[PDB]
Amino acid sequence: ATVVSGQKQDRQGGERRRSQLDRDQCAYCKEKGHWAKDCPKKPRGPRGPRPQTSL
Amino acid sequence: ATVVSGQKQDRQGGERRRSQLDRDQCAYCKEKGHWAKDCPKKPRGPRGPRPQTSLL
RNA sequence: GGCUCGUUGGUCUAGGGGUAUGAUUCUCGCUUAGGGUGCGAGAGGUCCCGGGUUCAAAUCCCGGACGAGCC
Ligand SMILES: [Zn+2]
Ligand SMILES: [Zn+2]
Repeated sequence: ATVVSGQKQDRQGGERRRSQLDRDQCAYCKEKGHWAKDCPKKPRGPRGPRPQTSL
Repeated sequence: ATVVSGQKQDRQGGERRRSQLDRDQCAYCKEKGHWAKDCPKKPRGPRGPRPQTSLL
């Protein structure tokens, strides 16, 4: 015995997989210097306002 | 119905920066009898001292 | 090595039917000889992936290593 007990979720229902990335790389195309929010692969339109974020 | 996922604790980190300190030795200069907050080398403690030097 | 499916993004956290919270960090200021350290701001999610079930079940039930197919 070690006078201590408890548990952990063992990530059985809490783990995933994602390709090689960093906080200076894009999750959509894997390039460096930007993020998916600015990815050059995207059509960058059309867009506009919505009540859910403007009212 | 019941569920369980372990029997003992786990860790995902630790520390060593505390360097086995004693609350009688300054972390700023290593001298004994005071703390950094009262170091005689600080510009605003324990009594606002100032260093000196020469060139002649 | 190429082609096809790319937007998984703090990290951690128990989760027995419904948006998060807490632990900690990172960035800036104060020192820059501080690890007895702190405080405010900036950075945190419709919280494993797919199929089945009544309005709804992260452990509702089932499969499941670090992906798969073709050249
Ligand atoms: Zn991109
Ligand atoms: Zn000192």
